Amino acid sequence: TIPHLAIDPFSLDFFDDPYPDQQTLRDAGPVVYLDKWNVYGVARYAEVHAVLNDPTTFCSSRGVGLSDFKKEKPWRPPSLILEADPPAHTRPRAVLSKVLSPATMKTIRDGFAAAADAKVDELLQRGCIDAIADLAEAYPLSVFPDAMGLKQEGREHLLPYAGLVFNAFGPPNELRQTAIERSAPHQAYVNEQCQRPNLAPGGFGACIHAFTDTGEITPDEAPLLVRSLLSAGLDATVNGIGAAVYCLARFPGELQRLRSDPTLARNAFEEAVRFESPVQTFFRTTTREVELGGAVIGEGEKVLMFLGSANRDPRRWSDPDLYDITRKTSGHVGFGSGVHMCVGQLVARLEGEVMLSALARKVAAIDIDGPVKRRFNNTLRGLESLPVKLTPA
Ligand code: HEM
Ligand SMILES: C=Cc1ccc(C(=O)O)cc1
Ligand SMILES: [Cl-]
Repeated sequence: TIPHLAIDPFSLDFFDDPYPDQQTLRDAGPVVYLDKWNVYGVARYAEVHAVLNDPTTFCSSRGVGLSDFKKEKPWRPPSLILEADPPAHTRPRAVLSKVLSPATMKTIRDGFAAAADAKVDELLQRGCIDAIADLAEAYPLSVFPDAMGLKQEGREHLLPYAGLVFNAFGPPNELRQTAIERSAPHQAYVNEQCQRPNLAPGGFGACIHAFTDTGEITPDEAPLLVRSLLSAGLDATVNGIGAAVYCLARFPGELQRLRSDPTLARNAFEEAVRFESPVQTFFRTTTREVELGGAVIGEGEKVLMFLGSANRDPRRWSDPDLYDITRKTSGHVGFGSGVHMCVGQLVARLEGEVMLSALARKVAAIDIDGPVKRRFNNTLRGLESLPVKLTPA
């Protein structure tokens, strides 16, 4: 028997403090039913990991949001990677893997790190800053659009579009419908920048379009793959870096450990991704009747995976609610897991690592010195405003 809960995981009260409700979801049973939206829910690490690693049964091509693409028209053309199952997912996935490859990271790392150091220096000259707008947003905005090969004009559309995308995975609540109402200009800009002539030589987009002659993708698939990078490539890392700075501000002992050994930067970022889980949730749809956690789930059912809860499951993690920069983080699902596991994770980890290295070498203290404001999104967890004072080393 599967327990029925009335918790709305997409309510503003849930977003404000999801951890008690995530414990209630976990402790109710391995599989729950959320009556509010008529979906199954999995909040423990084990069931989330199992669902993510069974794309045949728990598919993505009927949408990874609440909407079932077999029942409703998608709000935009389906992503050729995120909203695709194998085998159609495989070759676009490969192209994106080679575009955001170790070699590409080697080409861009010196500039990403230089830009992170310069940003921390500028903020240190300012002293009191907003760690969201002036850091978590400003740094990825300073490196990622250029690495894409985007022109300067119209970049102010990138964060709104992203927010829209992440709101659109949610249920048809006020956040989602409001997002879609305001979507037209951001959609117009983003779809336009996806065309080959609009992507500067040597950038991620130009490389995607250059990969259109190997038999893995065709030229008509390249704009949508550039669209994938313009959908996920900025906002997720904004909330990851914001998560990390929020953690270092809340856990000064961990900031002191990070200063003492800056080579912990990468893991300090990885732990942040586990601790806050900026991408909180994703859906799957059952392609057949399946037994999961002793519960029978019929065909065509939406299954809501709580990635943040899975990353705080005490069945899997010791002291899951502590931020520990030397934690063995391998296995967390903040980047997903399986065939869809974040293809841009090397970029995200590069940005987070070099930013946290900059803070580790340059900043003595991070003190919250203003009202903290949360940003509400159906899929992303993160702050709207994080006022901090940076004491230089
Ligand atoms: C802290 C930063 C990030 C987090 C937490 C994050 C999270 C995730 C998660 C959980 C998934 C799995 C989706 C699923 O299983 O349905 C995913 C997939 C994906 N992410 Fe990331 N992401 C981040 C950064 C990035 C970046 C920087 C890029 C591109 C430059 C990117 C592009 C993508 C794409 C294209 C997919 C689809 C992968 C696939 O379906 O095979 N993401 N991301
Ligand atoms: C992880 C978020 C995400 C959003 C959009 C896409 C896409 O548009 O393919 C991929 C990942
Ligand atoms: Cl679009």
